[PDB]
Amino acid sequence: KVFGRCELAAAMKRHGLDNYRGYSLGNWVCAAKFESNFNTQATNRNTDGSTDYGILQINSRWWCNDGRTPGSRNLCNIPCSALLSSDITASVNCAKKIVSDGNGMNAWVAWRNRCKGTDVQAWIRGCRL
Ligand SMILES: [Cl-]
Ligand SMILES: [Cl-]
Ligand SMILES: [Cl-]
Ligand SMILES: [Cl-]
Ligand code: NA
Ligand code: NA
Ligand code: NA
Repeated sequence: KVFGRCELAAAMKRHGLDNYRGYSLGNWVCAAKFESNFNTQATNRNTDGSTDYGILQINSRWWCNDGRTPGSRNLCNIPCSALLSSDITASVNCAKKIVSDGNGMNAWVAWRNRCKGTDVQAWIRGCRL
């Protein structure tokens, strides 16, 4: 599913991401924009041989099982394909674990490079939330 901007904002808010670990909704929308372009089916191979999955490009090195990432873990206890669903529940649940791991949203390099410190509220402009 390719979410619209406000559509994703609403779903993330319903799933409890607004101000989760102190990160406002616009931070999460911004991350998803630059990770996946709001496309739940997005997959991208990483240079270490792991793969990133879904709306928030969650990696198979630590977080989900894809059966092809040697030496990796599955800390969200989920097949990586479950992170590609139209329903973002599994991605959100997993993202909550990731953002709690110590470095906050810096876990998403694209967040650090493209969202961090910017006017992230712009990502929820106009949305009826
Ligand atoms: Cl957009
Ligand atoms: Cl915001
Ligand atoms: Cl694996
Ligand atoms: Cl933090
Ligand atoms: Na990534
Ligand atoms: Na894994
Ligand atoms: Na999907």
